[PDB]
Amino acid sequence: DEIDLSALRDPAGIFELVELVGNGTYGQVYKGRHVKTGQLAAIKVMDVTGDEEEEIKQEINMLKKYSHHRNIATYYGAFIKKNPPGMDDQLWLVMEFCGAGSVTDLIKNTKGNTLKEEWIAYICREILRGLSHLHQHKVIHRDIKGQNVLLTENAEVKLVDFGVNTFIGTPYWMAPEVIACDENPDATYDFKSDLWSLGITAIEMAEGAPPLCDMHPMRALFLIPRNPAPRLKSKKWSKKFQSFIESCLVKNHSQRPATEQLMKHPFIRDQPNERQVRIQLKDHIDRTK
Ligand SMILES: O[C@H]1CC[C@@H](Oc2cccc3cnc(Nc4ccc5[nH]cnc5c4)nc23)CC1
Repeated sequence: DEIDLSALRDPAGIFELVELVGNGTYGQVYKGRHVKTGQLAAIKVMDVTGDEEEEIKQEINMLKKYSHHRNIATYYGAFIKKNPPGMDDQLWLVMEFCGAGSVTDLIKNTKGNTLKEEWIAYICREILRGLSHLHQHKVIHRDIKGQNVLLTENAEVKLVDFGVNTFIGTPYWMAPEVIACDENPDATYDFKSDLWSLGITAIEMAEGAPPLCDMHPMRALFLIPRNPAPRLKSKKWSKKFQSFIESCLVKNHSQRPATEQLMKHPFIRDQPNERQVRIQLKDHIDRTK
């Protein structure tokens, strides 16, 4: 938007890098520390170059505008570490540090690598709330999966890496309308594509991995448009959970419920143990030391 990257402070003495946490949407992400308060913060480092400049301006504008929601990891600020001419400046995107890691981590730190329904129901609702916040502002998340859904040390659920030329990513969370082919040459991301990705995530939570994980990515990409919508393997799960999976995973996107419809789904509303589910989560998080 109206952002000037060269009028940004150097992170020197204001923020510093502690340890690496992982990789994100075009950039590395560190556990950072606020120098004069010792408070933790997530820091995404990106190299500022040709193409990427105006793209950087938009994510910053985006994060400033829409991250003040309780299910969106919050933007703290931005800094440029200016490097010699001819070279790429380093941009530090400073954001709220969700110390419990991703849902993917949660899954692995749970024995058998599956979560309770009550747990899954809580997380999906929170994820949806964040999605509803985004969609209202005409923002598509584009990358919903257990890796981008973070938990805080108070078991709050936050979304990261949203709304941001010839590579193909991992297919397993992609919705049929996103996969370009003969029957569908004009493939673009819809708000309802996020809702499909969420459905996959719910299985990711219920099974430790998404549908078609035991398959070559190119073959999975090929099968997703054609195969019937993925279902829960076991029949152990309640009927409301199975219905919610059916609702999320409607192959034809025109026939797929909108964000607000899924919000009203009984598997989302009927959460009497909400307060309880959160405590179970916070304890399980502490337990990890
Ligand atoms: O998971 C992905 C999520 C997207 C990327 O990093 C983030 C991007 C944006 C903001 C973030 C805030 N807090 C954390 N905190 C945090 C702590 C421990 C983790 N272990 C595994 N991911 C962990 C994320 N990460 C963030 C890369 C990691």
